[PDB]
Amino acid sequence: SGFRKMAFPSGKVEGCMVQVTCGTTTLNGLWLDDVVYCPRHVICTSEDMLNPNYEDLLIRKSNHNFLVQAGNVQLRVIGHSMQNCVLKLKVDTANPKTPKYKFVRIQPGQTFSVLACYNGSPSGVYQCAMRPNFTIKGSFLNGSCGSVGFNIDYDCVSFCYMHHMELPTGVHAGTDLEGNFYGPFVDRQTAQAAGTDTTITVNVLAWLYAAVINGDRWFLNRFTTTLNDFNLVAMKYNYEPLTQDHVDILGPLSAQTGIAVLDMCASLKELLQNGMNGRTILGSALLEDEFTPFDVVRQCSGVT
Amino acid sequence: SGFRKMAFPSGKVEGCMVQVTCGTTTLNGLWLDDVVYCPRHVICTSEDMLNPNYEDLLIRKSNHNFLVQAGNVQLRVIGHSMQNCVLKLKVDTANPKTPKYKFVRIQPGQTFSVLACYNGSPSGVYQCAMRPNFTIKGSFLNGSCGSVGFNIDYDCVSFCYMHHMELPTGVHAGTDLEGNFYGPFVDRQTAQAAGTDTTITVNVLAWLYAAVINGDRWFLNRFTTTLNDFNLVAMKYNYEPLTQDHVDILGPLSAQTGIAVLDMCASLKELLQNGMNGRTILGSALLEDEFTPFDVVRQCSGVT
Ligand SMILES: Cc1ccncc1NC(=O)[C@H](C)C1CCCCC1
Ligand SMILES: Cc1ccncc1NC(=O)[C@H](C)C1CCCCC1
Repeated sequence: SGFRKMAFPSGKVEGCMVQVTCGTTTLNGLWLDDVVYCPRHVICTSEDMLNPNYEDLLIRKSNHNFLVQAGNVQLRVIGHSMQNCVLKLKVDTANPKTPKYKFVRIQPGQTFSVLACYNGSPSGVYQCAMRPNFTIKGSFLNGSCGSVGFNIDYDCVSFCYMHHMELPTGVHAGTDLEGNFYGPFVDRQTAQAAGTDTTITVNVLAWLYAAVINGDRWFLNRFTTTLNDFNLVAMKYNYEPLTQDHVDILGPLSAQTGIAVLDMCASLKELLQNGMNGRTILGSALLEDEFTPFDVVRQCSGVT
Repeated sequence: SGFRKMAFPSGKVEGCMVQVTCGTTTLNGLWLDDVVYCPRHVICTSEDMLNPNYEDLLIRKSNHNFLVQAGNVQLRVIGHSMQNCVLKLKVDTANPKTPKYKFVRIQPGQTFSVLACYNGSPSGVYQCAMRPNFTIKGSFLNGSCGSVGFNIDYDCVSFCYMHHMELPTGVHAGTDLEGNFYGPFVDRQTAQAAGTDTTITVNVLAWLYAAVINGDRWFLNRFTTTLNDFNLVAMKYNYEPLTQDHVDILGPLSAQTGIAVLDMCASLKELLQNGMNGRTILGSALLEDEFTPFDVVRQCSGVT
């Protein structure tokens, strides 16, 4: 028992991190097979950053201008291409530490682990959610660009995020591994509106189930609700409307605990309307939304 | 910017995890050089667990009774010995993935990362603090015994914890890597008093500094306090008394932000006396104590 904000073991991803330098800029790259992936803004300088013309900036670069170093060793670049907001540097050596991997585009509300890196070296790992507004609330300083987000299913790493930018509000934006930004963001130093965010309702319910499984049950009440009634409350409190698909995903947790999903919704309604009254749930004094129902099941069953 | 509960990259520790089986019991072991370390209770059965006579139980075991498997490969055990609550199984092969490492006994209030494992396979990584009462609030199910806690300083892994037991209260207990329990705990299935715990004051102050560095400053006030006055408040609220040694450790954060440590203490006093008023600090609705001043500096500077 006990419930923690757990990240995936980062070892398989640590073996893929490299440092990429182009001119004056250094950031992180992801070396999988014979390709190194990194944010395309590695080719910019300070003057370029307001509205870079990436196609033109890249035309001034040759394979030998991209310095790729995997700690002790220098990689030989034999090709370069830009795909959306990422550069793909073909190298002459396949990464001997390439794990089984996939590139996936995650949905908002899904979670993943980030391995924060500086100069191609890993500094730490943390779990986070892709906000409904397509931002992430990470921990990234200048130089962390190119750090990646991922999930692991047995021996397969699904890479879902590459870090590109910090918005002026201090929230983070990035792309899938094909270089497509999550959200409306563009890789330029401009103020950019992140949409209105919402709380991930299905994740809060999943975390309430993890709380009951682990002994925190003070919030369970004698009430029930309907999806319609609950969604009026979700509306008032900027929570995502709950759907039958969300109820269906919560099925295993509802079955294991014997607490009907709409009964848990009535606990959540009361917590939204009355607050925690100075109490905590799983060490938190707020309603946590960074655990998906899959995360709760995985953690509560000890999946490796 | 942004501040997260970050764990160390777990790769160097993943390469050391093995599965140890003795009879009917399977748990995790730590393979460093030619020795595998695991909790001594791997030699117990269900009948033994109320008050095992470990010396007698171990005498019924031979090297060939300890089955050690590092995924695809079986290790040959050529020696066994019990040191405090750990067993040390000498194997004929040095772990080729042995990182530079140290065994350290951490102080209460210090933090570390745990790589939770089942059957020698890593499931996840999380950061936690050793409570002032020598327990940890982890996430461990049956089979996670032998999972370890550690810190990393550049290329050196300092192992500080091995998981042994879940107390009847759902909190966790374990040993240093010489098998000495942190706290009063004994490896037997009995109800055991964990002392009165307290909040790690120096860590809360460090986290208030991380909050100011990252833009959350609403809690700063026009007041100051003294160590004496602050400690009367710390007393009332079950916080550790602050000492000049704690003020000294906060020096770098005080210098970087320009907020005198006693001025931050006066912010903390007001938060203790008035609560958060429904507001948050770094995404938390409570005063966080799982970040040491060293953690804050490391995270806010991007150390690898
Ligand atoms: C500073 C920082 C901190 C954390 N994460 C990222 C960054 N870097 C930036 O967001 C650049 C300013 C941006 C990058 C995209 C192109 C325009 C320039
Ligand atoms: C169940 C569980 C969950 C999480 N962590 C550990 C455990 N296992 C135990 O604490 C045993 C009961 C204990 C181990 C010490 C010797 C007496 C028996």
